[PDB]
Amino acid sequence: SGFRKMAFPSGKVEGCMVQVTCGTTTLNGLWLDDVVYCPRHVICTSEDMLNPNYEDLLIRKSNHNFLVQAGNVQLRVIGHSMQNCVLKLKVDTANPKTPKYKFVRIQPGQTFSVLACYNGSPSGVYQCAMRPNFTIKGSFLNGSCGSVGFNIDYDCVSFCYMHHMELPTGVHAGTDLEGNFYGPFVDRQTAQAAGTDTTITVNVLAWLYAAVINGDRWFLNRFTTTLNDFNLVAMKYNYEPLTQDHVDILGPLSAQTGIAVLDMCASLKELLQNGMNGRTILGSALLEDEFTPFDVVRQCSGVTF
Amino acid sequence: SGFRKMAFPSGKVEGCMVQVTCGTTTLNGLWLDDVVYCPRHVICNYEDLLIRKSNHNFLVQAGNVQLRVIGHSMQNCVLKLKVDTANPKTPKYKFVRIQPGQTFSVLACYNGSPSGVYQCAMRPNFTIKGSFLNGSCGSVGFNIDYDCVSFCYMHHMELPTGVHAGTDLEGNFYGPFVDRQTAQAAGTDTTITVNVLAWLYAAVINGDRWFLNRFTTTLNDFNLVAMKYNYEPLTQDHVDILGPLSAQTGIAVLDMCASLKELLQNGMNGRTILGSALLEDEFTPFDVVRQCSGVTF
Ligand SMILES: O=C1N(c2cncc3ccccc23)CC[C@]12CCOc1ccc(Cl)cc12
Ligand SMILES: O=C1N(c2cncc3ccccc23)CC[C@]12CCOc1ccc(Cl)cc12
Ligand SMILES: [Cl-]
Repeated sequence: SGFRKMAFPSGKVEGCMVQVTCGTTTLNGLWLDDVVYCPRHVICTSEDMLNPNYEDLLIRKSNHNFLVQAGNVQLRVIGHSMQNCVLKLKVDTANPKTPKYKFVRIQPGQTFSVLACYNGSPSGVYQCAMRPNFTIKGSFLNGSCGSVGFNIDYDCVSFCYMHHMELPTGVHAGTDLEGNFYGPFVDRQTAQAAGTDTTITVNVLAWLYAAVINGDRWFLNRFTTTLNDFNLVAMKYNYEPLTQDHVDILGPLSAQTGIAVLDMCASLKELLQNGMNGRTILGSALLEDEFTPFDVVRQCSGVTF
Repeated sequence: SGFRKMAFPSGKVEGCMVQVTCGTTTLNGLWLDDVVYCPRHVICNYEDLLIRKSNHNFLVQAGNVQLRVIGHSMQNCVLKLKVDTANPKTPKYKFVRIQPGQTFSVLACYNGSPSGVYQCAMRPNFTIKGSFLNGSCGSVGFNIDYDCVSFCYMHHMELPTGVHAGTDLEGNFYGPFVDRQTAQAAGTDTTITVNVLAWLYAAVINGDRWFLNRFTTTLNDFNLVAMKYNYEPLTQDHVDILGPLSAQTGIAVLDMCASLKELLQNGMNGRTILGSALLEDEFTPFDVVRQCSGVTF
């Protein structure tokens, strides 16, 4: 019993964190095999950030301008290349702690663990979700750039995020490990803002199924809805549209609890209209959208209370 | 910017998790140096049950390797299995007993394999609101200070309300609990006042000030209000501990108490604080200072 925002154990990622220094800028890098991956803005000064020409800044650098530190050891850079918004530094030592890994690009609504780091040293781990507006509501201070997001289903680490910047509203933007940004963001200090955010409907439904599995049914009702009528109501509360894909994905949780997806959609509609009336669901007074259907299945018991 | 429920990096603890099997029971053990620590209920009058066991009855598995048990002894509600191999991954560590209100990271484990990490607090009723299934017994709670792991909790059981009970690493239970199947229940719980105040200071640091007001209160008047809303009493030590956050934000502790009193008597009125519609009590003053400064390990 219980339901917590749970992160993956971070040990496999901690053994990959390094500090990358170029001139006066210091940030974090990910050392996998003989390559260190880090945000390309490590080659920039504060002035450069308005309209940096990264190709022009990079051509002026040599291998020995990049200082890479792994623990108390200095790694030697023997090559460098840029791939989108990530810089790849070839080093002369393969990381003996390199886990089994993949680079995966995730979709909005997907969750992942973040290992927040400063000076190549991990400070904390937390769970978060890629918002529908492609930002993440993280906890990052200056010096956290290069900190990574990941999942560890089985013993393979799937790296999905690398931290690059903080937007004016306090939310965060970054790239996959191939350097492609999530959303319409650029690694430039130009006026950029997060788009209007929405609630991840499929995740709220998954969390309502987690509440039923753990023994709570106060929010259920005798009604059902069509998918179209549910979406017309959902859009009015800034909830993401629910697709047939989402309904299919919720199939296993529906079979475990005996509650049809469109019947759970009817409880959600009613919760949006009424609020909670002093009650909580899994210890929360708000509808939680940072647990996916897969996260609920992984954390919750297979036997409904 | 941002404020998340953050756990310590778990790597130093992951390298200590093992699977302990005795007969039909399988649970988790903590391998430090040449000793594996685990709940004594892995055997099932514990001295009578233990005397009937030999070293070879305990199967200990570290990854894909079988460790050989060469001795066994009981210390309170923890069983200590002497093994023939010292853990090469043993970090610098201490066994510490924490107080209610203190927070720690839990590395939830099943079959000696870590599955997740989360942050939690020792409630005033000595239970923890964890996330544990059958097979999680022996999972541990810890903090990290510099390079030293301070182990403070070992999981033993789930109470009927879905909350969890356990011991320190010397086998002493937190709370009036016993390791056996009998009628046991969590006592009435209270809110950790010093932690709610720390979280209100974290909200101010992150730019959330709607709840601030021009008023102040005495510690006595605040405690008369706090006792009415099932909040733990606030002591002069809590006021002293909140001193740094009070100096950083310019809001006196008793000035923040007047804000908390207004929130308790009137609610949030449709508003949130750090994305929450409830008053959060699982961040200590130290957790707020650490997360708003980026301390590393
Ligand atoms: O957002 C940025 N940084 C931060 C990153 N994450 C958290 C932070 C918290 C507090 C202050 C800064 C933070 C560091 C680099 C910067 C600042 C300058 O403007 C840009 C422009 C583009 C890019 Cl890719 C990065 C940046
Ligand atoms: O509470 C217990 N266990 C659990 C532990 N954490 C989570 C759980 C979730 C769901 C079911 C059980 C769970 C496992 C062993 C048990 C149940 C049997 O009787 C006892 C008696 C004493 C002791 Cl110390 C522990 C137990
Ligand atoms: Cl995805």
